[PDB]
Amino acid sequence: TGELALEDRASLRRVAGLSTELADVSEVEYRQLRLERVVLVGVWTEGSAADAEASLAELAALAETAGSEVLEGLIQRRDKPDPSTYIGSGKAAELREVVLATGADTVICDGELSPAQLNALEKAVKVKVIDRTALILDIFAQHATS
RNA sequence: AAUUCCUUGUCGGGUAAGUUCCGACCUGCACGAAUGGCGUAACGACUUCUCAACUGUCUCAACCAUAGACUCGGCGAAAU
Repeated sequence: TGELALEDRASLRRVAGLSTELADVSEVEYRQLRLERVVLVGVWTEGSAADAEASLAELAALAETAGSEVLEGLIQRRDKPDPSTYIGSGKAAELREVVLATGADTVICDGELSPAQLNALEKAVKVKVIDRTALILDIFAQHATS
């Protein structure tokens, strides 16, 4: 009753991190510039906020090296990520309008999700959901020569 | 709660290699139903599995008798 997610302020968290990056001019190449703007999301259960920020920084570096460009650092906490959605219940509708201030329909989740989670969180925001392992595989696919 | 989708390998028993299975651990909207879900002795030419004994089922076949097949006489078809 009045809890929605049945938790503390971990229920709803628009942390926004530290604004991982906010891209600008001097990288405008062709109509197809680096417009793959990505919003990161994660969950912080076992550890400290400093190491969670470090993990988000690592994910941001990975997404930046793999083309694309990060512009958000949300951290929403839940002891056990909803094995139905990765970030939460009301966050499903919340992200839909959160991504409207940004406008690139790409969300990257810091962790290995399962197909139910992928499709649920996708349909909840109408954007493309990308795993950390998927991003690493993309980096290898791009750098592989032999 | 007496809830098994619980192949979320969540380990062992069973054998040389193991299926049906039995047990603690992972299993939160999941849950199914408010009168439909759980237990149940006895019973069943119902479905699945493990043993003791037994065997030509098999490794791998061999011999004997009878009814046809085959030879002689008689009557004498059929689908196409």
